[PDB]
Amino acid sequence: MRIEVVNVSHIFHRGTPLEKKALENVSLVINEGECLLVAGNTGSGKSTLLQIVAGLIEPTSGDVLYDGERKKGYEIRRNIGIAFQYPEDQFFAERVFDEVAFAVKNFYPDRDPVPLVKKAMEFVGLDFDSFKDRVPFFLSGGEKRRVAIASVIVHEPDILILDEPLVGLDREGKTDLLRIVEKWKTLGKTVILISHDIETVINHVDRVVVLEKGKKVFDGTRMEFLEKYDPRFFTSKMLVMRRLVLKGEDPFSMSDDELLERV
Amino acid sequence: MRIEVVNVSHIFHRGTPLEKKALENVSLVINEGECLLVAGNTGSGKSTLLQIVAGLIEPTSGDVLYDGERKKGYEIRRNIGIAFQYPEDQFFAERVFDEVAFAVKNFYPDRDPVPLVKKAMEFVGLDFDSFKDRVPFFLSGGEKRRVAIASVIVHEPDILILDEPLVGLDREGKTDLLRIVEKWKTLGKTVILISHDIETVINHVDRVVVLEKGKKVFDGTRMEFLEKYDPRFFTSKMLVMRRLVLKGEDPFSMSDDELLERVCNS
Amino acid sequence: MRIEVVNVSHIFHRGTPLEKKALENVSLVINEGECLLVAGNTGSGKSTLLQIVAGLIEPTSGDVLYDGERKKGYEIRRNIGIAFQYPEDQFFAERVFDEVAFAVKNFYPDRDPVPLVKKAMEFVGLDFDSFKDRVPFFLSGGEKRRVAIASVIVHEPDILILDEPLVGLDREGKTDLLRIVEKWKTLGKTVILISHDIETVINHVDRVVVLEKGKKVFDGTRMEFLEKYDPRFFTSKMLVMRRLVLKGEDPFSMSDDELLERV
Amino acid sequence: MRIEVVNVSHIFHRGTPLEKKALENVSLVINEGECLLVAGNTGSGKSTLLQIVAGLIEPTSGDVLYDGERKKGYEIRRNIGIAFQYPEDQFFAERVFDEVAFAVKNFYPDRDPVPLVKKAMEFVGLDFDSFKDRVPFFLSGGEKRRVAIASVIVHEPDILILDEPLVGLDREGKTDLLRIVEKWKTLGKTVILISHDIETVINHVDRVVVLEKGKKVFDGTRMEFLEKYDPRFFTSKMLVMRRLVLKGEDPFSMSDDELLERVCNS
Amino acid sequence: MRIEVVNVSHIFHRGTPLEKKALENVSLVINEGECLLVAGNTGSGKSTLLQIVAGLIEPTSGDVLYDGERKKGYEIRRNIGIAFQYPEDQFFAERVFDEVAFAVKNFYPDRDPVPLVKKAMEFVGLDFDSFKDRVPFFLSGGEKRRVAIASVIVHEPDILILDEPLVGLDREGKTDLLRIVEKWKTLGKTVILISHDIETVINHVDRVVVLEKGKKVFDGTRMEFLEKYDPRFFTSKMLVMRRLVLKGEDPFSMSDDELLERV
Amino acid sequence: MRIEVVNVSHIFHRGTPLEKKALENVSLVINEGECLLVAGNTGSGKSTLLQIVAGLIEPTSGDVLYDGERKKGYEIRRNIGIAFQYPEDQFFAERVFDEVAFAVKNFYPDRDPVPLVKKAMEFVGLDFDSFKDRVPFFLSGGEKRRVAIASVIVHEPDILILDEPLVGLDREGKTDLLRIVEKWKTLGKTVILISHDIETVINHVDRVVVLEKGKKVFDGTRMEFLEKYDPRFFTSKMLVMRRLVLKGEDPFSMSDDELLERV
Amino acid sequence: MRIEVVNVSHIFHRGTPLEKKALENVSLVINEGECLLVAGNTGSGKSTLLQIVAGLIEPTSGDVLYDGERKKGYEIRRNIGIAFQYPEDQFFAERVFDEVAFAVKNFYPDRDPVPLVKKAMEFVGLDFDSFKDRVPFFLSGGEKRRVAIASVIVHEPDILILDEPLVGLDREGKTDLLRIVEKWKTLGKTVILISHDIETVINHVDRVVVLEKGKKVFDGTRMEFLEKYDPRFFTSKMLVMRRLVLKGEDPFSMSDDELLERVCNS
Repeated sequence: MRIEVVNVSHIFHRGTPLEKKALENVSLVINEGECLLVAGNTGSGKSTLLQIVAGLIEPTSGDVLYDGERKKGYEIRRNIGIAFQYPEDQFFAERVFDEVAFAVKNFYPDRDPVPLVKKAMEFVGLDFDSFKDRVPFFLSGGEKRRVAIASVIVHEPDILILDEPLVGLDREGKTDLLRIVEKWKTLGKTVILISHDIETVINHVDRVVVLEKGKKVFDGTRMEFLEKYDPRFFTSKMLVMRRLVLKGEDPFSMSDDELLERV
Repeated sequence: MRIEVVNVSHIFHRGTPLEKKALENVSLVINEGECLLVAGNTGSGKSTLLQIVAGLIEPTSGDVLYDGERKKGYEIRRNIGIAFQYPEDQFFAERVFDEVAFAVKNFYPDRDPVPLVKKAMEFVGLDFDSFKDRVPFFLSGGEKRRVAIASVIVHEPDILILDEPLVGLDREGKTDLLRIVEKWKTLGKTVILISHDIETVINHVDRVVVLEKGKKVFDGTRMEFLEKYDPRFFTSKMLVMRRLVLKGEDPFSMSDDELLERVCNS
Repeated sequence: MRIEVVNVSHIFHRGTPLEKKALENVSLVINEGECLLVAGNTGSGKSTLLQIVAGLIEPTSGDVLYDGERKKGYEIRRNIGIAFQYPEDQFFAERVFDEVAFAVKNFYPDRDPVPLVKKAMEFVGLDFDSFKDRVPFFLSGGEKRRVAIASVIVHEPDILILDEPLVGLDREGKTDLLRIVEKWKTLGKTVILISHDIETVINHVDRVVVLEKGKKVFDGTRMEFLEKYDPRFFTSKMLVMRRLVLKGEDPFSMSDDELLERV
Repeated sequence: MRIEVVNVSHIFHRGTPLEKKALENVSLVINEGECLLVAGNTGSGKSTLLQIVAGLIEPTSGDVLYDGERKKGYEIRRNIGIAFQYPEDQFFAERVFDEVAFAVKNFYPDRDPVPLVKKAMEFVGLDFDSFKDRVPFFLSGGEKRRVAIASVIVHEPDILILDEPLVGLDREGKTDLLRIVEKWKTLGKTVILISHDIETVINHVDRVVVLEKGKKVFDGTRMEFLEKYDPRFFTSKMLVMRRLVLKGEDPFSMSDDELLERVCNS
Repeated sequence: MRIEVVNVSHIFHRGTPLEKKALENVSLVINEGECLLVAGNTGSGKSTLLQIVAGLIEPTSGDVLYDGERKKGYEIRRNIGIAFQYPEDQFFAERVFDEVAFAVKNFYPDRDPVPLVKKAMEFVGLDFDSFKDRVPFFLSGGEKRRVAIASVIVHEPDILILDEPLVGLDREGKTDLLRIVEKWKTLGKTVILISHDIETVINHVDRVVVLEKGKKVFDGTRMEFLEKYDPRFFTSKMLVMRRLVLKGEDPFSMSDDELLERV
Repeated sequence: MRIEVVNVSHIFHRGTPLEKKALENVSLVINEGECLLVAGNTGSGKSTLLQIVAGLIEPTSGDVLYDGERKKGYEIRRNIGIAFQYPEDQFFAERVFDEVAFAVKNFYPDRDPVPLVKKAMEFVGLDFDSFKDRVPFFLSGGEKRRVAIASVIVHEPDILILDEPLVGLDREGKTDLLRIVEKWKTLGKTVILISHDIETVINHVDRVVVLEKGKKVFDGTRMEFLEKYDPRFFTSKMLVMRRLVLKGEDPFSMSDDELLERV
Repeated sequence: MRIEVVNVSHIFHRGTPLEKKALENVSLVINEGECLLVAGNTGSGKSTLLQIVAGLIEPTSGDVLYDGERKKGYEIRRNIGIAFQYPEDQFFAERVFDEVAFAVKNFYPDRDPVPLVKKAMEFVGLDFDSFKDRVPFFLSGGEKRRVAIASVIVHEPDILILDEPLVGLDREGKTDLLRIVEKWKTLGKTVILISHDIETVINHVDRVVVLEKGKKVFDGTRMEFLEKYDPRFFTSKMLVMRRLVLKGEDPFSMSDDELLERVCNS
């Protein structure tokens, strides 16, 4: 599903004394099968933006086009998978099977859940018979995170939207979660993420958009990002990737031999 | 629309102890497309003059000709969009669209106001979709001023009059205001600005008229103004610009430092 | 202009924590040339209602039809004359002429104001040459009130809307103001009023609508009103008019011989 | 404090075309403790009279004696608490305590205002703890009026003057207002009410003075008033009360139906 | 009266969803008889600050000390004269005398107003008998402005506080108004002002405080101000005064011979 | 602990546009060891009231006295046990022991939890070794409810406050929960409850207070309540208990022989 | 307070299919004043270990000695302030003062909590007067975290344990958090940090302990850690720091570029 944000503004509680501006005149396109990072500081409004693309928020101004068509939230919702941070903390079910199955039973009650579940559990690396009857709460932290992700791809959305999927995760969790994201991209599906951890995620993304106080201030590929975006708050290794990039090579292929201070 | 003011005088509250002669024998020509600044002290008659030109006040004596013809005010109101000071104080509407759209409905009672509304908003630098459902009360100072201008020009009068358009606005407000003035001019239409303070609008006009106690004391170009008008109340920057309008050198735009370096290398 | 309110609700600041309900499911019709009193206690929402009919407020739900057509505020505004209490306190002008002329110069800049002004001043009982150059502020209280009214009928609306025109007025003021209202009705134009002083105004009205906590609870003629509405807060003479009415006579014709305790 | 008004006249804007004689040769006595209603049309001079009595306006001619003595206004201001119409429109404070407390600090600059503030609030029926940190802007119409009264009487003047105290208030507002008047009277202190409409305050006063175009035309008791004053503008209820003040029968309180049954069983 | 602001913060509507931060940890002292300019952009909070010193706003945190004592608003109010912009637009009275007299009659009903009025009118340059009976509204713009100022010094506050006294004024008005301010300072009384027109007013001030998003970012003399403060938004002549100052001379004494590009 | 509410008012968001009145001038006393029902309709403010007594809300006006002393929330909090409806839905722990122990470990970290836990579990009818290691989530509905109650009496408050403890409970749950309340009263401790189910709970209470739009409108014993309070919304059997009471007998002792229509 | 952990093992949910051995035979010494980072994967047992040390969990086997003595948890709770992850989620109060003050009242039931509250607020960098009447719900993420810390240390325990103190915070939040850690250390008191990610806290500690699946696999200094611990999961920056901890050169502070230039000029 092609996504296009066209001149979107958002103001919470528009026309009241508690009116708060979140986004201003934001436009951008996400081609089917792109992985996009949306970044920015404190109150950039990026989370509002993801929620607007997800159809959870009707923006005060502008539109999101879906395959070149305008669409209400309720209309495209079945096509979106969205998770927030610590999604395990929203587990409702006593068996893994029901936790995974919830979205298809809710979104497509007239499709057989069993095969959609099997397939989501397998894609995420959870053996169907070995997990389907377990209590989600007593899964290991890794297994839980896999269940959470299975439960937002089970209905086969065109778009996977992850708001801070990495917060609270150790290096092993991150690697596995970002592995599942690679397989999603391999299917030709779209993924959109916010993550404070720009350094970990840039290796898995095609484009970066940066918001700043509700405004789009950068929109380009990951190459253009480290080459051109303000490097003020770049980590050590991002800054090494930058020099490298700053006319030269593609540091994203490289593996920690990366030290090309070889001048 | 050519405007010519012919021997206009005006008096308020005649015969009473409140009597004030606002204007005395003022004559003035304004040609299609001119950028004119009208200046002088508070109470020099400057606003009252443009209220008359606009057709809001019928003058005590003398006449305004419009394309050479005598007209009662209401006959030419349509040709002239006039914004008073703080024109935003006149809002009635709960959204930007309705306020601007209001100004369409008399002249075009059967026409769908959207296209005109959208050109007026866009003219004053207010993205249509972004502002059309904004509640005017909740806008910034500069955006309010612009919505008020939009509703003055929505029907596309030939002439725009702004009474002290810069007042109360911050830095970006002003730049946005002056951007409206530059556009109107680019279109070849007449714009008149009324301001006591010349320094911050002289760079955006072609000529300057000055009123003192109801009388015209200067009427010339901005170059003529800096050369010949009583310099006694010129700001410091005005005195530099003038210092170097003597014997030649056009001070306008140039640049600010490019101004000073060039003065007493005289 | 026929006015019809169809299932109107209004909630201020809808969808925020400071959302306040003003009207609920209010419907009513005002035929051209009717004088209508809208009554009710503290927070009935009647003032919201008048403002909704005047097009000053877009109601959250339902519609007002104008000659059987739906109309935005901006569209019918030139057709409405509305004043609030102490309208003299909003005089802006130095001469009566400009105070009266303001609405036509604003609403119909391409119509000659002079004759519209003459005619509004005469209708209200203000000699054109004797008042047109006076300072509105130093008019007598009576003359001021006449100027105020001239300034909301000058553009010849179909609808005159008076929110509490009587507050702050002495008996002489009331009589004169209600005199002007009689002449307005005589033209076949519509008038809508709220006034705490139900007893004074009922003599000048055709119908009464009562709101109560945002709801329409009465809608009928002035005869039906004293006959059928809750008489709890009826003044002495209203209550005498009621008995009289309570199968019997029309006490509105009568003049203080009215004491038909003649049993 | 005994008040006696002696041959007072007053003119605004003399010599000008705005000239208005507000008062003409008015004489009036007000004894300690009296409940007085001053009535007449808007522009009869009624407010201007009590502004003079209060010491706010120095009159054109004649004098007000206070306990028999001549005093300049500022010499007796302290003795007289006067509330203008909508006295709540004068609030400056962000809480009920501070507004009322303000009125203590001049007269008692070194005294802790709490006790007086608390008596004034309590006097006007505003539980102290309940209202002291209330933001006056957010109060009801009747409660605002009462906070404004509280700040007028906080220092305990001998005389209270209320200009049209009932205006704009609902049913319970009025009852609360009139409760203040009854208390002040129970204390034996002078209260004067200024109102064009007699019917809704006559039951709460002892006497009625009427002004017409700056002149006193009636000065008597409420019983005398219903009997002898020009009846032409009496409300219907006033006409019943009067009908039965003829040949005897005191109409006051009585009861409302207990009024009618008793009229033409005459 | 010594004024000291000690660690003042202000948050409007503290502890609600419409809580808005105005000031943070602002401290400063104003010695008796100083003229102080408070400057800053859009939403610096300077107007909140003046209102806090005036006792009109109880700040959420910190205190203002008056002669080294903490004081509620109601306690120091008689000692403050404060005007806002276009103060003539708040004239209530029919004669100049009553307009001027209002504050003393309100603040000190037991002091004779007549001499306090005479003296305020004379200080401002308004002949007592020539103006006391005039209608304030029909005074000339200059005379009006003089009346306004007379009406906030009549009660003889220790502190004069002017919020944007210069907006809407022509050069002649400015000069006269700033003349009255010189005479106030000459009495040894304190004046505090905000004015967008830093260039006009700096010639009349001793110190400048700059706020920026609720924070004090500059506090010093007028000399230190042009020498040290960010000159980004300095006018032409301020910038000339700066160079001059930037180790060198006192450009505030000088009169437009000032062009010491004499190198 | 004697509890006294003295002239309490509460207004949420006092002094802002979203200010909402909850309570007005409410006074009442609860003697140590009383069981009190607080009743009232929709927006009576009773839940605000309980929260005020619990010290969770500082009331805008008035005070709550604790043993005749005024006390901040933080000061009396260790002395209060409060639960809301469906308290099991707030279980955080993996073992019953930790769920029960939480309040004492938080409130009195320097007292041995083990015996306080044993004792709370036994009082509620939960065998220590048979439940202490179970997973609270897989307890039966009855057992869960017992755990919840154990966890708010473990620290031995003087005051037990139950906001709607009965919602969602079947007859068996109700009887058991109200059994535990009887044992609490038997200790001489205070209990305060709100419960829509006035008919079930009246049998277990000493006094009833009724709020109505923020005002106290009834305050008396359970006998006085059915005898004197508005019986409009009394259930069938309450209304039978009333007649009975209406000079006569004590229907609370009786057991469904209660049908004394025996005339 | 010296802490020594002796052969501690711990098991949850024994005998059940939910059984998990959290800890296996862990021994550890922590001396007065040490800055210790405890690391390892989620589920390595790191939090459960410090919950035991803190006295919240009685361990399955082995013992913690406190100054050499056996103590039940509740006997030493007072000595150890432990903040769990997102300790702000535990707020009950409507203002910052009450929340922090709550933590005073058990230990000092008769003492006025102000002085302690004020030191705790000030310790965590929250100006007392500025925050004491702040409604905790409305604070920023970093300020909330700090109020929660303040209420953990208000009674001044000898030992502070922070479970993942940096989580969810922005850039300035982190700097403010780490400033608390540096202060506690300057005072000579023991601080232990529990974090899976070493890179962003290693510069603020003296030693590192690593747990894997309930077992201690490393216990040494930060210098020893970079040298000797399994390097396979070291971030790039950690690999540089380590590259140059080989044969000498202390990588800590130094500076970030001052790091790289110095690596393969090896």
